[PDB]
This record gives sequence, structure tokens and C-alpha cells, in this order.
Amino acid sequence: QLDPATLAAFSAAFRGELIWPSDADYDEARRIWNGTIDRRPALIARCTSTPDVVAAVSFARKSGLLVAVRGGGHSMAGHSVCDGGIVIDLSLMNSIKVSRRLRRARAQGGCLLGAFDTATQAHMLATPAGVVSHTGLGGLVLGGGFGWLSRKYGLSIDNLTSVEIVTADGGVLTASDTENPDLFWAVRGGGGNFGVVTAFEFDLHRVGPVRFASTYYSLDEGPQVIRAWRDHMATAPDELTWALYLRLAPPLPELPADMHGKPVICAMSCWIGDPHEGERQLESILHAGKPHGLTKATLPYRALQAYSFPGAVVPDRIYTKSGYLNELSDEATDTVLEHAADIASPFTQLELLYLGGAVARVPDDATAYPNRQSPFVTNLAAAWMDPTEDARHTAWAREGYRALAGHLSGGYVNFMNPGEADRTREAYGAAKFERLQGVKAKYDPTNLFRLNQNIPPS
Amino acid sequence: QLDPATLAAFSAAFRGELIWPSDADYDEARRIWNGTIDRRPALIARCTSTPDVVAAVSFARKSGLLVAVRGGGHSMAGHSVCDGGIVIDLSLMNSIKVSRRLRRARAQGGCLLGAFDTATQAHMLATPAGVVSHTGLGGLVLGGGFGWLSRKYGLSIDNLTSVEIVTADGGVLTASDTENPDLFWAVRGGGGNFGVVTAFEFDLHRVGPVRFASTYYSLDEGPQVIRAWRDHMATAPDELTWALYLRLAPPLPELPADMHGKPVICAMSCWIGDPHEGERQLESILHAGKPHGLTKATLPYRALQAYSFPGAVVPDRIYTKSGYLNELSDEATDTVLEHAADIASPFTQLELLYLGGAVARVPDDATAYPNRQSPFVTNLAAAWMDPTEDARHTAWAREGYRALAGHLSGGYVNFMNPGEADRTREAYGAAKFERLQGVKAKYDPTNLFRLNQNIPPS
Ligand SMILES: Cc1cc2nc3c(=O)[nH]c(=O)nc-3n(C[C@H](O)[C@H](O)[C@H](O)COP(=O)(O)OP(=O)(O)OC[C@H]3O[C@@H](n4cnc5c(N)ncnc54)[C@H](O)[C@@H]3O)c2cc1C
Ligand SMILES: Cc1cc2nc3c(=O)[nH]c(=O)nc-3n(C[C@H](O)[C@H](O)[C@H](O)COP(=O)(O)OP(=O)(O)OC[C@H]3O[C@@H](n4cnc5c(N)ncnc54)[C@H](O)[C@@H]3O)c2cc1C
Repeated sequence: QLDPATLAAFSAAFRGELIWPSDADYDEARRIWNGTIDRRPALIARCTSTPDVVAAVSFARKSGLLVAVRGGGHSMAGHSVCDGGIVIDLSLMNSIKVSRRLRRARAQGGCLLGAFDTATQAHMLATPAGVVSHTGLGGLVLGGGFGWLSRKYGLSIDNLTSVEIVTADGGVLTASDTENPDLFWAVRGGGGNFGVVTAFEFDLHRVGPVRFASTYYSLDEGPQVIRAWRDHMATAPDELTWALYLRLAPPLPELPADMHGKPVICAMSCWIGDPHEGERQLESILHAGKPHGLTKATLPYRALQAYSFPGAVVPDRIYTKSGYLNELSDEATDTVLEHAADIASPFTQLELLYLGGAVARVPDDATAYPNRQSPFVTNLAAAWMDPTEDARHTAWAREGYRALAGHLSGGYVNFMNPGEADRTREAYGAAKFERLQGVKAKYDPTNLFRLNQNIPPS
Repeated sequence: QLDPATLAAFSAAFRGELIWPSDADYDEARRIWNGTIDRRPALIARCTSTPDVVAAVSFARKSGLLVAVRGGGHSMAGHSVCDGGIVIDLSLMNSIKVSRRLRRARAQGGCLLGAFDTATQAHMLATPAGVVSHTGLGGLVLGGGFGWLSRKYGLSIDNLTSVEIVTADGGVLTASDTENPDLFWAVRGGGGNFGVVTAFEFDLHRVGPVRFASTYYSLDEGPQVIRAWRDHMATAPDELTWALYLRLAPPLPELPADMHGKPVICAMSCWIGDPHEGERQLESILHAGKPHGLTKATLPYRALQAYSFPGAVVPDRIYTKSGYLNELSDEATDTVLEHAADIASPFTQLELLYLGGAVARVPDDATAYPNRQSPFVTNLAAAWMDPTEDARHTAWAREGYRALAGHLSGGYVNFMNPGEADRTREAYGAAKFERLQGVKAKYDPTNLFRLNQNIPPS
């Protein structure tokens, strides 16, 4: 229960919608993508402008409310909703200005990935983002952000030119390489720790149709497939991106009915470049084993962005255990294959991704993002429906992570699960963490923004 | 030049951006998708809320500025920009609230399709719209709106449940089957004639993966393909959509270099339903001639929405000629095939679409959309780059339209070119045209919204 004059003051400054536990659209506004997170915020504040976030940030500050900030609500830690505090919901701020002469896009802090790519591709432009269209932009970009364009153009933070950000004291700041450049260093990898970002500006690149391929390998050929992949990507051009999603086979018509719901290697690849070059390049790598249900297409980039994932089903409940690898040993290959063979839910994926390329040529200390030079990412992403099966699906992800343990180092802040608050120092490393603390003490000394992979101040 | 006091009164109420002919955002804010129209407005008002629209409408009224409304800027007639007046520019009003429980979407008047179907596909939901993702939702819906889901679920207006609309006197209204139902009839097919729809509400349907195929046929086999298409669609189930676009083959690696830049039939089809049923159904319609550059895939609906068109090139300049057909005789099939062989630009398409289905089971008088009972639509959509070549490409579409004339009737308002103001009555028919003037006399008696397929009051 809140001081009547202070809410009266907040709401006086707010143009958006307030949702209270007793209102209609409360239960749905407070659900987030990770259905295992069931929290009841004291107030959801769906902001509609930079001034509204200013109002919300200050209200929460002297009311003492715990502050959750919501972009697209895809936090695998469930950070975008709180019990008993305030949700600063940016989901209605999803505008995107795109300048065709500038190759520039100014996007609001609540954009969904697909809204951004729709607007940029109106001029055949694009910049790197994640692969699932309904991910929010805010949480992905603030943690680094990678997808199909990353090997050629870098992380999302590698194409960020500025932010407009609301700091914990209510102020509005511009952060670029020429304005508040400590802050601009922290936001490019340091999550929500330093204020609410209400507008990202990106440099955009011209991306026409990309030649794309998706196929399925039996586990029989599991070794030959993954060893071919790790060897090829060691020397592959930036233009080739190639990923492995180990999963139960989706019951799609392009695959024989006999493999349906059997573990497979789903391999997806594309070529950011001339599709004829992609046609030869992709087929050079498509046949490490016998490809089942081969799909080959020249897609607009926006269609590439909307393709993931085969079967297009939205899981209710989630658990992710992820890490980086400097090299994928044949013993690490045998253990990913033995754990894949025991996947139970039809929505679970053991993803093996190769980064590197443009991401690894950016100097390490340029941004807050860690482990640029570790080129493998592995994500044991459990995803199911039935709440009574929670234990066994998280047990699957826990035990795949443990059996890989020492091969793994660091960690992507945006793949952390709710029980991994203590991974923050080891994900960044002592050096980056300790500089991030220096920025935290300066811009958020009270730690008003602590629902995130949080860096305490000092 | 305008009144300092009411300018100041408008500025005071307006929370958006203003763009003057001296502002750095002017040249690009005033360009729309049809490059052929070059118009310099006195003021571009980039609204951010409904009261913002209330202020820009009243200001134009008091000052007598000709009002253009812009949603997505895709007006084939050029209606979203004006010389010397004010643009009410909705492109920043892009937010979409999607309720999973209700299968309901609320979309602001400036949404693009790609943001809309990103928003709904986060819950495996969808409702019909166009086939190109950067088209604005506002103008498309107010004209009816058809796309991949239309034969199964009807027009975009067949799923609209209410609109929030700002009328010429500055008042804000709700129009539905329950509230001002005369107006709710008029906006469903009558364009921007009755005010600025600041919010569209829709019923959504569950649309999982959809089996999809695109392929190309030589004009050698043009006659049998198009006859099989017209014979099959007369009997096809609603779940089968099948469209033909005659064009120059794009230089894509799936096609033999021999066909690049040569006139072909690009056939695209999909099954809204079980993909295993869909594979059998698309496969039964794929071989009326030898299919080349064949792409088959099981896509998330958002990926289907993002696919058109193969090559993904945005044309600078467009001119279109379009009409309906109750029947596609062999004399017309000939005429279509011969004019397609004369296509000179690599972005020009001769579109032959089959509607019908759920579109044609809505009683004619239920909305303002005309010609549900005509299942065929053909659109000669010339699109090029060179401004010194305008006559050539405009000539191609005029003379193709006129070589079909007697087969063509009515005309989709959303496909009219800047010279076709006269076609408003033939497109609606006399009965609908007279009923719409009746509504126009009530809600826009001064014809303040006249930059549309305009319906004069009385
Ligand atoms: C299905 C799925 C696919 C994914 N694919 C990819 C992928 O391809 N690549 C990749 O790199 N990651 C990917 N991710 C991870 C994604 O980057 C993170 O989950 C991200 O944090 C989600 O962003 P969000 O704002 O939508 O989530 P939220 O839960 O709304 O926010 C996450 C965190 O960011 C903070 N935050 C969000 N917006 C702002 C803002 N505007 N200002 C300040 N702080 C903010 C929140 O406070 C919170 O701590 C994926 C996640 C999912 C669930
Ligand atoms: C590449 C392309 C693909 C297309 N594909 C399809 C398709 O598959 N199916 C189909 O049916 N049509 C299709 N169209 C046509 C489309 O429906 C129309 O061009 C439509 O006008 C697009 O709306 P818009 O808001 O983007 O256009 P705008 O230029 O922004 O607006 C067009 C008209 O609508 C009015 N208007 C716009 N928004 C509002 C509003 N909120 N309130 C009141 N009036 C408003 C404007 O004043 C103007 O009169 C396509 C067009 C293009 C260019």
C-alpha cells in the first residue's frame, strides 16, 4: 500500500496505462515468456514515452518499490516481473524510425525483434539481432545480442551508435562514443544495471535475399556431423553461418514419419552474401551426413528472421544452462550426443552455435561483453508444458551442463536461468566486472535496477 | 503560412514531432512508397497518441489545410502525402496488445503488418492481412485487405471487431456492431473517408506451421498452368490458396541461369491446415507444367508473411492497373500470357489471384467492401527505378488492362493508381456508393478527409 500523494504525483506525470492487481488486464500483463515465473507485481506501468519512464523510475525510487523492467519479457531468468514492486513495462513503446539515406534506425526500448526487422527491411536494410521474431530488443541488445548476421556484422552492440537512457535518479541521458562514454561502454554488454533505455540507434547494412538451408541428421551420424561442423567453422568465411539444434524431430511432412519425435540433429545454415555463392557453399556443408527433410530457399532477411524454429510451437515452461567453449573436443562431442539421445520434451533443444567472425575481431575491452574470443556457445534449453514434469526437464539441462562443465567457461548473461544470480562475476570476469562496478556506483549507486544479471555498486 | 495563435494552440496540445519544410526530417518524411509522387506538405505531424490525432485534425480544420493521413505509406494512388497541407502521420503509433486468452489484438493506426504478425505469432495467433510485411495495417484494412489467410478466414475487415476513430469534428468514437454501426459498416471497405482509426481490434485464429511452395513455369506451358489454376480454384477447398505472378525470373540460384530475366509464371501456394494434408494438396497442383526453381517448406506463419516477394527488392517507382473477374476465359488467359512476355522491368508483376472462399460467403451488404462474389483479381503492377523510363512501364500496364477490359469489373480501392479518382463509383457500385455518401454526410459533411478513393458527402 502506497502514499496517496506520491502515486497522485507519479500518475500526474504518466500518460500510459496503470494495471493494478484488481484490474482486468493484470494477470496477462504480468505473465512473461518463462511460465515457471509466477510473480504478482504491486503495479504494472505500461509506459508510452520517455517522460513516462522518467515518472515511473522516480516514483519507484522514493516509494521504495522493487523495480522490474520489461522489454519483450523473454528473460530466461524471469527478471521482467517482480513480486510486490513495480513493472516498468515498455512493450507499448515499439516505434522504429528508419532513414534510407542514413542506413540508421532509431528503435524504442520495447520493440520486438520482428517489428525492428520489418521496418528496416522496408528499405532492404538490417542489423544483427536474435533469431526468434518476438524477442524484445531491449533485453537482447543490452546483453550483447547475436543471430544470423553476427559472424558477418558483429553483435547488436557492435552496431549500436547511441542510446537514450533514464538513470536511477530520474535524469535523461544520451550515451554514445562522444557523450557519457563510460556509460556507453557499460550498456553494451551490462544489461539493465544502469537505467532504462528508451531508444536505441543502430547502423544498418544492406541485406538482400540470403540462401538458407535446414535439414535433419540421424544421431547415427551424430559424430561425423558435429566433427565436420567444428572443423569447418574453424576456417569458414564470415559469410557462412551454421548451427546445430539437437532436438526431437518435429512431425513435419518433409521428414519420414518414422523419425518423428526421435532425437535428431537439426542443422540450420545460411550465407550472408550472393545466393549463388551461398548455393555452392551451403551444399558443400550440407552432406556431412544424409540430410533428411532438406529445405533450401532464397529468403528475404525478414523471412530468415521469422523461420526459427521448425514447428513454431510456443512452450509454456523453460530452463536454460549455457556456457562458452574455446574448443569442442571429440570427448565433448560424445557427451553432447549421449545427452541429446535422452531428450524427453518435444520442445527441448541442445543448441551448439558458432560465433567468432566479426564478433571476435572487436577488441576485448571495447565493450562490456565478455568472451568474444571463445567461439562456441552451447545452450541446454529445456522447454515443456506440464508443470508436474518440471524436475525431469531441468534435470536434463542440469546434467548436460555438468557433464560438459570444464569445457565450459564464462556465460552469456541473456541465457541465465532464475537460479544463476551468482554467475555474474564468472560470466564477465574480474576485470570487466570491476569496471562495471565503477560505472554502477556512478550512475546507479543505490542499485535501483537490480532485477537483471546485477552488478552491485562500488 | 498560418495563424500564430492556433498554431500555438495545436503545438500546446500535441505531444508528437512536428516536421517543417526546413527540418532535417522533411525530405524523407514526405517520401512514400510510390516514388512517382513528389509532394511537399506544409507540415508533417508525427502523432504518438489518440489525443495527438485529435489535435492535428482540429488544427487542419481551423486552418483549412488539406489533410493527408499516412499509415504505412503504401498508397498506390499517393494519398498519404499532400502538396501544401498537413500530413497526419501515424507511423510512430505502432503498438499492439495481444491477449492470448481472448484471441484478441489491438493495433494502433500506424502499425506495419510485420509488427502486427510478430505480435500475434508470439502466441501462435494470426488474422488475415497482406502479403508484404512493410505495408501499413491502417490503409489496408480500411479497404478490406486480403492475403494468405483470406480464403480460410476472410478479409481483414471480416475479423475487425471495432475501431477507435477520430472524426472530422475532432470527436473520438467507437464503432462496432453495437456502437455507431452505420460507421462500422463504412470503415470496413470505405477507406479513410470517415476519420482516423487510431486503434483496430481483431479476432485472432490459431495458425501453426503452414506448408508452402513457390515455383516457376515457362510461358511455353503458360496455357495449361493458368487453365489448371482457374479450373482447380473453382473447386478448391478453402484451406488451399494459390496465386500466380507473371514476371521476369529473378536471378536466383534455384533457377537455371537460362531463365533469369525471362518472362515466367511464379506460382506460390499454401495450405492453411495440417502440413501433411498440405503436402499432398500443394503437390497435386504443382505439376500442370514442369516446375522450376522449386522451393517447398513448412513455415511459421510469420515466415510466410515475410516471404513475398522472391528477390526482395524495393522498387523506387510503381504504377498499377487492377480489376476483378467473375470468370477467366481462354481468350483472357491468352491475353495475359502475351502481355507478360512484354514485361520489361525486373520488378514488374502481372498478378492473378483467386479470392472466393470465406470472402465470398459474407453477404454482399454486410460491409462496404464490394465484389466479394468476383473470385478473380488481376493487378498489372509496373515497378521500376529509372525516372526517364516512366512512360514505357506505365504504357505496359495501361495496354494490358485495356486488352482485358470486358473481363474486368469493379476495382479494389487499395490498388488504384493516382489517375483513377474517377473509378470510385464503378468500384463500389451504385448501391454501396449511395449508402456510403449517406454515412459521409453524417461524419464528414465538409469532406475534410478527401485524399482517398474519395466518397463525396450526401
Ligand atoms: C525464444 C528466445 C529466443 C532467443 N534468441 C536469442 C538470439 O537469437 N540471440 C540472443 O543473443 N539472445 C536470444 N535470446 C535471449 C534474449 O537476448 C534475452 O532473453 C533478452 O534478455 C530478452 O530481452 P527482453 O527485453 O525481451 O526480455 P525482458 O525479460 O523484458 O528483459 C530482460 C532483461 O533486460 C532488461 N531490459 C529489457 N529492456 C530494457 C530496456 N529497454 N532498458 C533497460 N533494461 C532493459 C530487463 O530489466 C531484464 O533484466 C532469446 C530468448 C528467447 C526466449
Ligand atoms: C508492396 C505492396 C503489397 C501489397 N499487398 C497487398 C495484399 O497482399 N493485399 C491487399 O489487400 N493489399 C495489398 N496492398 C495494398 C494495400 O492494402 C494498400 O496500399 C494500403 O493503402 C496500405 O495501407 P497504408 O497505411 O500502408 O497506406 P497509406 O499510404 O499510409 O494510406 C492509404 C490510404 O489509407 C488512409 N489511411 C491510412 N491509415 C489510416 C488510418 N489509421 N485512418 C484513416 N485513414 C487511414 C490514407 O489516408 C490513405 O487514403 C499492397 C501494397 C503494396 C505497396
